[PDB]
Amino acid sequence: ETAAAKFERQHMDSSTSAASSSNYCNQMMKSRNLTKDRCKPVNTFVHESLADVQAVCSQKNVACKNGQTNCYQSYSTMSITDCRETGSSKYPNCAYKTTQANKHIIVACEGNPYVPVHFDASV
Ligand SMILES: *CC(=O)NCCNc1cccc2c(S(=O)(=O)O)cccc12
Repeated sequence: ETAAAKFERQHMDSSTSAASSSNYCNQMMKSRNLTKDRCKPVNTFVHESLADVQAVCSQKNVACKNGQTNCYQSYSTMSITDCRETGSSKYPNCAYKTTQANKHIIVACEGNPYVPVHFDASV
């Protein structure tokens, strides 16, 4: 899987404007294969068009949590869904808490075309 493709699979959900219900994370973590060999503990889904996320690579340049400088913060807020494993979750029965919000996203960009390869965080 290419870096750009892995990002898309793990973070893009342009089919919905926002998480429907509390079971959104349980379904999405499963269908995007994030519960295949381990319960990925934390994951953020972005509900905006691929083009709008891609555009962030031309927005505000900031440092990445790791100190690298190829991160960008979106000018505007975006619809996101935070998925976090519950204190009780255990493989293979992965359980998640869903939290919908509108925040600015921060992504790491690379290549050419210069596209998002990692979801750094949101604010
Ligand atoms: C959710 C997600 O963004 N998946 C893309 C694959 N994971 C990933 C890509 C690039 C960097 C990176 C880092 S790092 O700290 O910049 O090295 C850490 C964890 C995952 C990724």
